[PDB]
Amino acid sequence: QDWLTFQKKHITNTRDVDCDNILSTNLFHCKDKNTFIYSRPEPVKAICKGIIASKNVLTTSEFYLSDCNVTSRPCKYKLKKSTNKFCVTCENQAPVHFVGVGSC
Repeated sequence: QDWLTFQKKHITNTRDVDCDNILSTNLFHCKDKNTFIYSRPEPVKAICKGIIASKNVLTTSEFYLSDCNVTSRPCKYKLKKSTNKFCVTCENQAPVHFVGVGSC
C-alpha cells in the first residue's frame, strides 16, 4: 500500500527466506504465495524514481527473487530461488505494491 509496507512484505535481507515462519505472521496470514526481492531497500526504491502518478513498472534489470509457494500442507512452503524482472506499482517515486514476476 505504501513503501514501508512494501519493504516488509516483499524485500528480504536473506535469500533463503524462512517461508514457514514469516508467512505464518499476520502480515501474510498463511497465504498461498509471496515473492520476496533479495536486495537492500534503495536499489528497489530506485525502480520508481521520477514516477509520480500510480503506474505499473516492469524492472529494467533482473533481481534475485525468493518465492514461497505453498505445498499440500497449509502454511508450509517450498522456497524457489530464481533471477527475473518483476512488476511493481510505482507511486510518488516508491514501489507500493508488488504486481508479479516477469511481466506487468
